[PDB]
Amino acid sequence: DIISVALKRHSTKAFDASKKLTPEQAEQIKTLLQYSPSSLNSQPWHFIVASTEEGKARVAKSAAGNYVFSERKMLDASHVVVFCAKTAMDDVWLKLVVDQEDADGRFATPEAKAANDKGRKFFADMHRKDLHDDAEWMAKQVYLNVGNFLLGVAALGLDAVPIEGFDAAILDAEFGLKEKGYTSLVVVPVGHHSVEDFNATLPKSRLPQNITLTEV
Amino acid sequence: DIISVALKRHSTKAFDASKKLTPEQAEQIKTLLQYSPSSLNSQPWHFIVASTEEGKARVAKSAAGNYVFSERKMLDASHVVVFCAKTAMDDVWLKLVVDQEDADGRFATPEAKAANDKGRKFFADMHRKDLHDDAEWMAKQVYLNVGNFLLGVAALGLDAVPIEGFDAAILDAEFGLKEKGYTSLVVVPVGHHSVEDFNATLPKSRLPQNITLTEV
Ligand SMILES: Cc1cc2nc3c(=O)[nH]c(=O)nc-3n(C[C@H](O)[C@H](O)[C@H](O)COP(=O)(O)O)c2cc1C
Ligand SMILES: Cc1cc2nc3c(=O)[nH]c(=O)nc-3n(C[C@H](O)[C@H](O)[C@H](O)COP(=O)(O)O)c2cc1C
Repeated sequence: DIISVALKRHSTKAFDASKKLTPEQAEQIKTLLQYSPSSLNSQPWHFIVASTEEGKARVAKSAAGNYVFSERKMLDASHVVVFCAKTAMDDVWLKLVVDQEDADGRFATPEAKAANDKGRKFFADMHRKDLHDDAEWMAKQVYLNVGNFLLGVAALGLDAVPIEGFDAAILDAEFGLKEKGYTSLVVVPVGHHSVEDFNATLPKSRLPQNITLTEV
Repeated sequence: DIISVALKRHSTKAFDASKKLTPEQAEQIKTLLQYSPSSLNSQPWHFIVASTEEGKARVAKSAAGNYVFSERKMLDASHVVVFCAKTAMDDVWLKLVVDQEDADGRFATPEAKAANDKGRKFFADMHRKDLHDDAEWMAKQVYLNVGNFLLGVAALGLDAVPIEGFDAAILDAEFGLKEKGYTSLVVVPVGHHSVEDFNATLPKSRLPQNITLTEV
């Protein structure tokens, strides 16, 4: 059950390089990335899934020097996902979303499709023109995806760790993300922990609900 | 099977107000909120869980103006969670986190505790004093929580919908959040869908991996 998963999962501090995802598992992690929800189904994201040694080494270049402890985790894990946000919400993307919803059969009529599109455009424009927060708004959706993904991979019986400890300017350059309209936010190595993962056996810790939670 | 969960869950558009969470489920959703991961275990969040008629009505004040379509979702669901971020990161919070980690048994020695605290302070200060993005950085952690939560509640067999379509100034005012040091970000009604939930039967739609996902 899912509460067991939530209580037992942890941030892996060291991975066993010999233990690879199965082909089935490697497909499943892609499914999780794709099927996360997002505001307006805006899906303002790109994922880099590095499974080869040379692909993982390219991602690991982002932690060289200043984030050396992140470096090893990225090399040892089986698969390493880089979560990227769009840097701007263009109309081409908005049309791509609504056209895919139509292709998938979500609209009974042209009127329903046009209403969907107009609604999405309205809130997108608000973020960009009035709140001046479109980059942050899209980045929030990517973090939501990360949350979904962490729980998902734990439920599959896999180990992971989310990493903000990397140099996004280096990762961005390595993969030419700026020119493509994306920026890297979180790196998540996935695989199986080694005996050197001291965090596998430490108790979890969270603030008590009497501090963080009000019931009304 | 968490992939089945991810592929079958959906954003509920209409709730059956007579179908309440069980007592155990109401505790389980609180566990999911508490046990989300977060950068540095910073846990920069507060949750309001509305389960009474009075409580839900208070939240539903925020479904005004452009956001009236959210109102029924908030009133008819069994339990409505307001996800809030801290508005600033302070040392008092940082000390609370590390002291809890110590109480839970995460540190073998004084030296280990003091290293943990120093590292957390270093990165927290980088956000607040150098990047000037601590509000955004904290809100990102809250969104991660939401993503964990939506998959969690689906895995419990519960329906939910994440809502950004509410007026956060209205909600903040109603619950006195600003003075308490928090701001409302996402509202998530939880319960069971009705037969008038048109989204329960519509196909799910996502962009193809050939657009969103690069393998290396
Ligand atoms: C967005 C995010 C970024 C994180 N960055 C790092 C990181 O760079 N290195 C690290 O060792 N752990 C990292 N963590 C892991 C957290 O310290 C961990 O999630 C937290 O202490 C709670 O522990 P748990 O994940 O074992 O439940 C990060 C977590 C999140 C959510
Ligand atoms: C952060 C966030 C905010 C959302 N805001 C709303 C909202 O105000 N009202 C609404 O009906 N749905 C809202 N949605 C639901 C999305 O439209 C939905 O997640 C998306 O179309 C994907 O469909 P699914 O959740 O059924 O998989 C929101 C989703 C997210 C993740």
